Amino acid sequence: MELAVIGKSEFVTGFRLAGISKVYETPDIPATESAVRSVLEDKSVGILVMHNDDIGNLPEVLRKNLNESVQPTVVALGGSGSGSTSLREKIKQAVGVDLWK
Repeated sequence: MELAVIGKSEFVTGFRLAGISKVYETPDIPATESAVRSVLEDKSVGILVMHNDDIGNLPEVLRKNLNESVQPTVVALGGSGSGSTSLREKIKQAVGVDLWK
């Protein structure tokens, strides 16, 4: 298997040293499509790894599409990491309105 990564430039410069890790650089959200063209075929070659720091830009666009097209191993970095959530509640009694309705 090969090593495919999609992040910044400085990222590829680090791995390029050992030559044992192919990393890309997608500074712009639109330019990302460029690297995706080479990944569409290099996705089933080994392990893939991207950075949500650029992918997140396309939620309902990418995150949504890949959500079901996540065939290969797209290791996305970031996105969640370590955060929290929330909750809610109702009144219940409100249902009484459905009685008169």
